[PDB]
Amino acid sequence: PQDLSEALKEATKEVHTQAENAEFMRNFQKGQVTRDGFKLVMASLYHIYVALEEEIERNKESPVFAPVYFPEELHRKAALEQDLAFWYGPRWQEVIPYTPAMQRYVKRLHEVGRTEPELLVAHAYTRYLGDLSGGQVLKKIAQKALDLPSSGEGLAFFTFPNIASATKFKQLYRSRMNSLEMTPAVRQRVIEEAKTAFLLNIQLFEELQELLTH
Ligand code: HEM
Ligand SMILES: O=C(CCc1ccccc1)Cn1cncn1
Repeated sequence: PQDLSEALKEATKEVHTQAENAEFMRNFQKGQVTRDGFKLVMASLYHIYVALEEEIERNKESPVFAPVYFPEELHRKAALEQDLAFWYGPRWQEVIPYTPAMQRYVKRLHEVGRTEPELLVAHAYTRYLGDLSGGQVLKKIAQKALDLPSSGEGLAFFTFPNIASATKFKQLYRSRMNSLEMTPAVRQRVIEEAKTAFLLNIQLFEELQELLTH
């Protein structure tokens, strides 16, 4: 559809279904996640968000990203550092895994941010709006399954404290995505990058599932 927000949703409809069907996702939705499995995901998300939010800061002024620049409402790096310190302890940054599928995702993020900053919106869309939509649902599953201590730590990633209403912000973010000035050629590449982003997520959760058994 003419609006980029609708165009991205239509284009990634099929790959989103693939993600829903993914083995780890099937297991998680039924509360079959272990602490090691959950730690593995938190570690992955950290690496992904470090790369993404590094590239966002590099391209925050540029007309190709500036309209969708919402650091205070969306940034997840700081929250993930807080959570990993709980999950992996004081030595978290030394001991956290960095696997091929994490590397490939991080690699693509840096490639986009450095050489194709016009497509960064596709990765920011895929990460932020996805994580915002499922944040509280995924948290509630994690709370039930993982049986945490009363330490008040470990799940900061799943709350966006500067977004009171997810629907309110998502409507604003979509409008800002639609406000982006781009040529027909760039627009098509943005669409393709969104599918690539979804596929990098699918490839990641497939790898994580493979690593968990055993
Ligand atoms: C168990 C797997 C998953 C389920 C059940 C699921 C389900 C959902 C649901 C119910 C929504 C809210 C619908 C809406 O109002 O837009 C949503 C949003 C979204 N999800 Fe997922 N999802 C899954 C995995 C993923 C993955 C791996 C990604 C890739 C990063 C992803 C990306 C997104 C995006 C970008 C949105 C926002 C769509 C929009 O509003 O334009 N999802 N998802
Ligand atoms: O799936 C999402 C983040 C990946 C993840 C999966 C399981 C546990 C923690 C984190 C966000 N999302 C996208 N659509 C709905 N939710």
